[PDB]
Amino acid sequence: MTKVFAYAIRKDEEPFLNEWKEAHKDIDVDYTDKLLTPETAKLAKGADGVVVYQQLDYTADTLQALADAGVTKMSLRNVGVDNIDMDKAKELGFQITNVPVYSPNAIAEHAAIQAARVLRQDKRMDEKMAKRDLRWAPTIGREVRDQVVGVVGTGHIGQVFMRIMEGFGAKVIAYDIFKNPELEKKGYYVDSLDDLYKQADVISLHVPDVPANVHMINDKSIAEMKDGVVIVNCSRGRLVDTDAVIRGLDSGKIFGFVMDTYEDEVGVFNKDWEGKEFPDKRLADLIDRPNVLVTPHTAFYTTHAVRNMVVKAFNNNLKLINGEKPDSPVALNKNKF
Amino acid sequence: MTKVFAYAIRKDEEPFLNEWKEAHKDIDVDYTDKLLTPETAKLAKGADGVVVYQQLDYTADTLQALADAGVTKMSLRNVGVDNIDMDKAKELGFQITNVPVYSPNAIAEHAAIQAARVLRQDKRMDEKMAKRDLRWAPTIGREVRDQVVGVVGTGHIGQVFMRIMEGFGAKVIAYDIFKNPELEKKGYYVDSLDDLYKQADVISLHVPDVPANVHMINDKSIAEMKDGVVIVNCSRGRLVDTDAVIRGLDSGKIFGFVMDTYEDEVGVFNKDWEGKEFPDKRLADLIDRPNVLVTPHTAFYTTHAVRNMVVKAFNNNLKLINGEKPDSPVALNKNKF
Ligand SMILES: NC(=O)C1=CN([C@@H]2O[C@H](COP(=O)(O)OP(=O)(O)OC[C@H]3O[C@@H](n4cnc5c(N)ncnc54)[C@H](O)[C@@H]3O)[C@@H](O)[C@H]2O)C=C(NC(=O)C(=O)O)C1
Ligand SMILES: NC(=O)C1=CN([C@@H]2O[C@H](COP(=O)(O)OP(=O)(O)OC[C@H]3O[C@H](n4cnc5c(N)ncnc54)[C@H](O)[C@@H]3O)[C@@H](O)[C@H]2O)C=CC1
Repeated sequence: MTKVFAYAIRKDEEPFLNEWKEAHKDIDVDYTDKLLTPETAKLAKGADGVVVYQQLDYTADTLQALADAGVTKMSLRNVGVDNIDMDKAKELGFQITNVPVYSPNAIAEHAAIQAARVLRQDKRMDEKMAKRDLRWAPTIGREVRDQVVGVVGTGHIGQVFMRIMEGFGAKVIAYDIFKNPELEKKGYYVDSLDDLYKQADVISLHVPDVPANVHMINDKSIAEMKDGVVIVNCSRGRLVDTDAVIRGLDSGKIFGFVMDTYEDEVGVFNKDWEGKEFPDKRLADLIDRPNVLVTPHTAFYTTHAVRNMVVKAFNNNLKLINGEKPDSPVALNKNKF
Repeated sequence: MTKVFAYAIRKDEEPFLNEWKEAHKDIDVDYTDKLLTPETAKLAKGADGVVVYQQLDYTADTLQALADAGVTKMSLRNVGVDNIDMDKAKELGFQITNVPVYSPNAIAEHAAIQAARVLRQDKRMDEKMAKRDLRWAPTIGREVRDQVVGVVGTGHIGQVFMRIMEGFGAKVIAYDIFKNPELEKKGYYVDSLDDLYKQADVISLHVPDVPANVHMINDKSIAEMKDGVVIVNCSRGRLVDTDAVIRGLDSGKIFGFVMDTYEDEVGVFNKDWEGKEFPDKRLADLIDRPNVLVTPHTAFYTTHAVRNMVVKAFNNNLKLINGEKPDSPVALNKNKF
């Protein structure tokens, strides 16, 4: 007998929780559907720690709303932490953990395919089909195996991204602040961005949303690019100046674009605006461009990650519930960029 | 000087004719829009050679019609020679050159992308955005990296598709008449096909439309098949049993199917049916299935292919005009079948 209560368990999470309960024989495990609400906090009744994925706020309030229920043991299924009352959280001694890495693959994967679909002209081709225009001319596609893919950033994610395109048999060029002694041995690294910006056919960003990096793709970076470049930003939105790429698209400079992350994303993304008055037009003019692919921050959303998501969580909590050293305690002091 | 006259030149070919002429400085080159017919055959007047692609037969007469303008050196820009009058050709002793391979990469590339796509459920997402549902759950993607991919057929193309998938990091299984001694050593082969149809998640057909293979995927092949399988045919169509597949898609045994080839395709594909009555109803039901990906025999339509088509074509022909041993002499093998 042990109790962990889960908050915000999606259907897609259901089965992972099973395998982990399926195996974790001795613990008592129960979830529910409503996000952890000051009001819901209460169901967490006499269960040791709580596993809950949420972008909605765990106000200083839902903390006691949950505190009093009998738990100081709470761990997120997600990467995030800035949505909790961290100050009242300690005022309270509240123990949280984070699950910081679910498959870097799904993101690396997700950009390759979006990238590759824009080079092929797959959406123009798919539009003709829907309309029942079954001929292939002149919607010709460019081959992956024939471009020069430049990667901006060389961490877990981006390396994958590297090997994938390598597999297509393309020429990968790379960029980073920290020239990973290893990759640079094979010559991947260029001296500077202004170099990769004019010999890269495809550009995939894989670098944190830094004060420095904020709007690296804009009227100036772009005018240095080749003609008919392809731009991919499956990382942090602010790296790009939307009105800028828009412009590049407008003249024929940028050949296509891939956006699974937008700057004015928050609030707009992930909300069903169907049947509503569509709230943000350029995003809406972008979504429909035939040589653009928008996606709502889906780069991460995959069977393998989610499994990570859930699980790296039931564990970390089991370690909390039980009193043992967990993985990435909630303080994750300067681990993050 | 010299003169080469070309026929049936697509706009997309246009652009490569020049990088060629742009090279071959001492030769005059000139082309036509419409195909060659006794009617036209005059047009290549004085042109030492004629380059040309078409499906209309180079009927019995079309030849002299050509002959009289003064030319007998003609080289096709595409693979097939079963639409040429071999005997007259020979009674005429005309000299011809086909162009046999136009980027095999193009086809293994297009198949690998389409699969990844279905694997990830992109269509369903994109259908979502269009209606404007900017939320992700439950359109969870499966990672190519996590799958077992079975390559049926191991030549130029299947080989290339093999490499890419390992770029993704999937477990690749193959199967083949002639177990290439090299891959076989690395233990990729499986002894039989029923081996394949049961450990394999994605299956990619890359083998010939042989009286033997003519319906390998039918209601029996499938049932061996794994739940959540993903079938991918980008080669000959007769290999799949469309009704088999829909039943499997309908039941749910099939996760996704991807088609660039269709058996009841001659006549429908390559036709603009927009605003006319659509000729084939499963074909369409399929075109629109949330999880099918139909494309009209387009796996080869790439900048690289169409480039060799021309280039390889003009080349070999110049070896004709010049009088050299060129690539791909089509020998009058009476039986065009
Ligand atoms: N979809 C399109 O746009 C077009 C597709 N194609 C098709 O592409 C495939 C690819 O061919 P490839 O892999 O090069 O074939 P092979 O070298 O012949 O095969 C490699 C090995 O296959 C073995 N093999 C032969 N027969 C069998 C059987 N029955 N079972 C197992 N293994 C077998 C062989 O021994 C080799 O070791 C191709 O098949 C083709 O149809 C072509 C394009 N033009 C078309 O539109 C078209 O003609 O349909 C376009
Ligand atoms: N779109 C989505 O769904 C999500 C996107 N992301 C994004 O995915 C990317 C991949 O992540 P990681 O590999 O963990 O990142 P990372 O920061 O480790 O990327 C690789 C390298 O970039 C660094 N870096 C920081 N600032 C830089 C600068 N100005 N120039 C060059 N290099 C710089 C590092 O020092 C590091 O080794 C992130 O950068 C992030 O913004 C992360 C989660 C979800």
